[PDB]
Amino acid sequence: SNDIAIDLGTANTLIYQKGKGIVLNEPSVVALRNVGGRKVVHAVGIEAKQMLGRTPGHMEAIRPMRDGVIADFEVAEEMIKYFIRKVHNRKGFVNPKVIVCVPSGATAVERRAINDSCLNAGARRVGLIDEPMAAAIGAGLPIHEPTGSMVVDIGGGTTEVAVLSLSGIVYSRSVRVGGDKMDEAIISYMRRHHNLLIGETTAERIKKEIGTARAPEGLSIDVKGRDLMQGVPREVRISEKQAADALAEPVGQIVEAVKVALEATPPELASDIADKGIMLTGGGALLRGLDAEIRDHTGLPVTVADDPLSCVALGCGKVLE
Repeated sequence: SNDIAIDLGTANTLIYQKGKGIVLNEPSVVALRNVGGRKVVHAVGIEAKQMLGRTPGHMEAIRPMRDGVIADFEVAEEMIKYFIRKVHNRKGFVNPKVIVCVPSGATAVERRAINDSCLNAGARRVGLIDEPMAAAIGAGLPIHEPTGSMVVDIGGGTTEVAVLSLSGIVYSRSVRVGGDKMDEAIISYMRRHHNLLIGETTAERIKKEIGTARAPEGLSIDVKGRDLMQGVPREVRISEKQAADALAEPVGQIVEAVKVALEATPPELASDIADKGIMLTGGGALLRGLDAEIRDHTGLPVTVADDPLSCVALGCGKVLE
């Protein structure tokens, strides 16, 4: 089958193929090379991501998604077309049905854009599923039962908090905080506290190697950047402790969103959640200590889903199947 489900992410795009499972997982990045005043797609995916902050004059690496939704519809369509062609079975001659996730707080305008974009990229039919519903399905929560389940999907562009019951949404919210904001927080910390300018690739490395939702000093790494006062290369050693300082603001927004969700939840469902806890999915769920930070501020158990990067795609795939 060429029918597919797409986790169209701010940072990463995953495709689940009907009958096969997850068949693609690539950064949501497009490189355009400017030849003859006109722009030509140079690369898509991991190769393009490797170019960020390192492009020469006639090249640019672009992320066409922002805050969980399509920003640059022309480039996003090229991206989607590329990914779909990549996984396409050449024995199939029928345009695919496509399920695509969308942030629960996405505007009417933003939802229309995802639909139009997938159609423009070849889909014969597009169905939208709410991200936190997909995430909860993918994480294996009992969303069809008469019981309250809470999921928190921390993506690249948004954090989706939802309470699900009986195959529906009891409460949902998209918060504009996620992997990108955390990277931006790290960039800002380095500039303000260490007079050092770093690029996104370095911030990503910091986040991944020593990033944490709470102080441990802990381990340290050495990072390079531009000394802001002298304009020359400079190296600084940064600890998990310092990474926690840097991430404090976005981590706090996530924790607050969870508490706001709990407050909004009816008593019987809220009690179900108190019993089984909160489920974390998405790239952000891998942030060391985030589960414990949420646990300590809410007093509720917190679990990280199996394969948290893949939960939304698995859930979309389940609905496709």
